[PDB]
Amino acid sequence: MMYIQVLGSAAAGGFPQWNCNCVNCKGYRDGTLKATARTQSSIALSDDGVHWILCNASPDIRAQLQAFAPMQPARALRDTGINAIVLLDSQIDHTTGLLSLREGCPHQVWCTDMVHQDLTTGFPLFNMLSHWNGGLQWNRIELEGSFVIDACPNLKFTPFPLRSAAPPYSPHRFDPHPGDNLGLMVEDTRTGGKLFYAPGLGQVDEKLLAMMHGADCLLVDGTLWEDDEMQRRGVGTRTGREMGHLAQNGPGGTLEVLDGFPRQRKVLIHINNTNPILDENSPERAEVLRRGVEVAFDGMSIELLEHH
Amino acid sequence: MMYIQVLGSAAAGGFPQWNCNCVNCKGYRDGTLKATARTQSSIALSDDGVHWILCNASPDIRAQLQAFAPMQPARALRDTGINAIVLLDSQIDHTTGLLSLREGCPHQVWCTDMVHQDLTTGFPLFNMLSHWNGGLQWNRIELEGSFVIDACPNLKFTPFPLRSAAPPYSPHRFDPHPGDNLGLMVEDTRTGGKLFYAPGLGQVDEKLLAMMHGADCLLVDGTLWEDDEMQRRGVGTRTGREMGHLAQNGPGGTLEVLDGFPRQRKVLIHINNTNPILDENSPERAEVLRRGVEVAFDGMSIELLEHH
Ligand SMILES: N[C@H](CSc1cc(C[C@H](N)C(=O)O)cc(O)c1O)C(=O)O
Ligand SMILES: N[C@H](CSc1cc(C[C@H](N)C(=O)O)cc(O)c1O)C(=O)O
Ligand SMILES: [Cl-]
Ligand SMILES: [Cl-]
Ligand SMILES: [Zn+2]
Ligand SMILES: [Zn+2]
Ligand SMILES: [Zn+2]
Ligand SMILES: [Zn+2]
Repeated sequence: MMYIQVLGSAAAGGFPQWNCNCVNCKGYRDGTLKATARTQSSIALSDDGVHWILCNASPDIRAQLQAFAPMQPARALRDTGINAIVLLDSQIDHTTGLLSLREGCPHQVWCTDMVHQDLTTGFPLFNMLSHWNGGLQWNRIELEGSFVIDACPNLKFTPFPLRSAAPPYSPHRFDPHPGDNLGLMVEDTRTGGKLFYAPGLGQVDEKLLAMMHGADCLLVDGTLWEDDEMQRRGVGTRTGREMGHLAQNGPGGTLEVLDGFPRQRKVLIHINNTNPILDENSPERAEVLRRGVEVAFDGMSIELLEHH
Repeated sequence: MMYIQVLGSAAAGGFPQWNCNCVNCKGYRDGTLKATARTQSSIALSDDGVHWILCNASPDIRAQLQAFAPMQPARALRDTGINAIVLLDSQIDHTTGLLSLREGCPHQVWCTDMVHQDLTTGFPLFNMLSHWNGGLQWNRIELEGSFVIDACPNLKFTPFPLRSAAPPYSPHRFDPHPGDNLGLMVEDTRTGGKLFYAPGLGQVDEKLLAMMHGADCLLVDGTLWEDDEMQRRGVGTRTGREMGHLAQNGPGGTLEVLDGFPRQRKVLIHINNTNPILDENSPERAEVLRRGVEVAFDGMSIELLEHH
């Protein structure tokens, strides 16, 4: 049994976003719209329900840990359910949670060489935190093969590179390298059950679709409904392809890509505050449900039972 | 009229703290104890109720902004009630909130030279954030005299140095300099009303007590009830004087110091998860109330009306 807990399902500045009065965010604050609050994206994995591996540490990590009881097993005066942390990139959105875990160092942190480089220079989390009882102990993620974290010995991680787009603070932001962005294949080796996790997904080649058909659950990038959704909402000009996020709709969007996967469970995660699929009455939400695609929400539990 | 809004009243890792099962934190989670959740310490100041100055940007800033309606005035598609940020030190606990405000740059940030130095080297917030549309625009806090932030032209800030203890990541952590830690005197120049704000207070000389008697409201360090409260709770060994926090109780504690101030409104803020004053039934809470001292809580509004 593989447990997947959605601690956060939003992109970005969460939902609602602190400085945003778009139709979704103002509608949620006004109470005029049927949608649920969401913290920034992060999931937790386990093979036994007691030892958990965090994927990305969002700035909302304090409220996310508190909302999920297994994160506090209460086995000592100081304790946590977090046994390791995996990072998929070095973005601020996906890493600042680590600053809120220093009362509990050391932590095993798994990340590639590129991300480790960002996190010792432009955003030197590893350097800052080594001053708290050992800080973060780096475990390198190699760009080929697999790894296993002792705390969950039945989970086999197989990362796959995505389109390198290093963060704006990165010393190598103009010089993208493989290792900047990862998606994760996760296998319960007791059952063959396979999770495909890609919350940041900019494009889909055919090596990727081959991975995805060997998987039972697809937990994928859903930040934007339209590639120019920021412009459509009046909140900015950056495009989906500029951010490395493939929109749901249109030619080559994730919904059309996902029509090739009727076997798999399909879940959209990492959803931006502008996306109409957050409006539970939107026609965009209704179409997503027609296509057999779920919309992740804070608190969602996904149990991976067996292989199809 | 000076408005003081308590966005967060806790020290530390908030209350409850993510990894703590002390009597307070487990008691709150178990539902066995009468206490209210608290985010990490931060207040917001205003002279008109519309333009707000943030004092310290805690890691909980997203939930704190959302909980206080004037932080979203909804005057445009992107908007915020934050018009400036003042930092009293460079600690991670009091600054990581800035990483969650990058969708809204530029921000005017006021801080001393020492803190600016920390925030461009050991924890380079200013460098990281300058990649988001101008980032943080530094306004130096001088170690003498006063300053005024245009957005609240009737608030006069007069900082006073406290015992220099630079943070553990600081390149100068073993070499403390004046400018590392500030307390704030805040004056409504229309009325003479004066707030004395010192959430981190390690000792009390007589220059300080002279400041405090010219003030109407004392909003002061309340993190620890006893100097060795960590040891008494089983959660660690660092002492109150090691952290630069003067306990409430005992010879020279803040309660004995505050007996000399019966005129002033007195509020304890920045309270650690271990402190029994969070237990609303504790005898420590009852004594605090007897002495005419209030316990700050998330959401507390303090209106400074006039000068005594
Ligand atoms: N610091 C950058 C931020 S880019 C980014 C932007 C958005 C859109 C944003 N929420 C909005 O509505 O104004 C959503 C995201 O998920 C992002 O990641 C990085 O991530 O490198
Ligand atoms: N990163 C350091 C952290 S020291 C600090 C420690 C505590 C005690 C802590 N909460 C606990 O119960 O385990 C409370 C605080 O308010 C602190 O500031 C800094 O602040 O320089
Ligand atoms: Cl980033
Ligand atoms: Cl610190
Ligand atoms: Zn994100
Ligand atoms: Zn919005
Ligand atoms: Zn603090
Ligand atoms: Zn506690």
